[PDB]
Amino acid sequence: ELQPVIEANLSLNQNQLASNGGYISSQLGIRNESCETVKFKYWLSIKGPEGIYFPAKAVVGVDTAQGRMLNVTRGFWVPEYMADGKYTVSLQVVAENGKVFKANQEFVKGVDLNSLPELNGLTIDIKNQFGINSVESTGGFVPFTVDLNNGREGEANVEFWMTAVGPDGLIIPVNAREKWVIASGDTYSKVRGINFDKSYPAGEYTINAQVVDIVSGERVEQSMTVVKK
Amino acid sequence: PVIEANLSLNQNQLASNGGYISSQLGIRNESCETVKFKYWLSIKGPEGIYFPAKAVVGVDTAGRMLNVTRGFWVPEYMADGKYTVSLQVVAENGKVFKANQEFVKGVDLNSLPELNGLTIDIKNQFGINSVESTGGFVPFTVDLNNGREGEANVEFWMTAVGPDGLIIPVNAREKWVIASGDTYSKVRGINFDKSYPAGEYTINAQVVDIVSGERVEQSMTVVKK
Repeated sequence: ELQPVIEANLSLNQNQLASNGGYISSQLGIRNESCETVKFKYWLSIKGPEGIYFPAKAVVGVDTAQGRMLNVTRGFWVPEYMADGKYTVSLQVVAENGKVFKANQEFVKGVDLNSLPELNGLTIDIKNQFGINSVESTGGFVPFTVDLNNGREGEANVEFWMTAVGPDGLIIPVNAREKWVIASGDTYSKVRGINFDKSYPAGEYTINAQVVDIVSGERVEQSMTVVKK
Repeated sequence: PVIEANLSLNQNQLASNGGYISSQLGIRNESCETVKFKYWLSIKGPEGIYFPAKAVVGVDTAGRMLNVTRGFWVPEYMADGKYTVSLQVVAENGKVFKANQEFVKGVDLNSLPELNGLTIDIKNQFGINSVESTGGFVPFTVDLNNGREGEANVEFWMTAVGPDGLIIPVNAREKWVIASGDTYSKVRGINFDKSYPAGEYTINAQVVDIVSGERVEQSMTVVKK
């Protein structure tokens, strides 16, 4: 009916685990509503803190069919030893013609679902300022806000930096490593952008910010996706 | 070509308390035409670490050669393990050039990754660094040698982290019991279907000691043309 070849969707039965982990049941929906049938491969994977990536469901090839609808329930355990923090579950589909379709859902382990990432009282609030998820192939610019609020009774000493982790193994500097001293009660604020020059390769860029407490050595990250068309 | 990139480090091995590394950057334009590009210096480390060492700079050979010295501190609090320093260049026409050097922190330079006596030896079996755009298959060897006195209990898995945010399962999570003195060995490959997008895939193996909770990683690159 002149529609997209594939529509993927994903829901999780639950999305906040305690520190000792637990089980999450995923519902996977893949529909082929377009006029013609389609072949694709799909799978389910998870991205986590500290460079964690793990599979939840193996690659399966589908000829749909002989339109058609696909509904799968797939559960997975998240063991206690996996790092506490934010996780993304991603149902991923690649069509025969190379088109990629993804449906993502987030869950958290050991932290509150809506709480800011933090280093023991120092909260780290880093955002895509205007919610700009992609830029034209001819180039675009995306600003990020950075607000660190020190809720400790003592001053905080952190090191901060940002990169854009992209196609072709590119790791583009976004913010050089800086050291900040943040008095108790104060908030360190800045805005920092990245120009995606037209020459940069098309694909997905992970804008990655990292903050380290220089005293404790504790490190926390905030990742944000921008696609260059 | 149009661009040649070269990178060297004055030091390869850091103790856990960190240290300072000086790098020599070389970018050469042998091409018959002058060339316009941007370059920078970045580091990939363990546990999701990425950090910059030299900001984006626009350059127009107006060809000729560029030589730069660039040092950087690696403080004590950065995770021990294996780091990759990468001089990267993107020319005006979108062509990408990279020169890489490895360094280590708190571990021997030529040491297998390990979990306290249990060594993890994971390799691209036949040294196949790329596959055609019409598709190819790459097998990997997996050898876990338990040097400990007691048995080891681990969970193991692999994915391929690729373009377009793809995270393709390569080996499902499985749990192994490895007696003292024994080696667990397998071979596991990944098919890069024709339909998968062109670009860089990181084949990523992770192994967790179920008892200690300690996790270690081995990454290997395959490029789909």
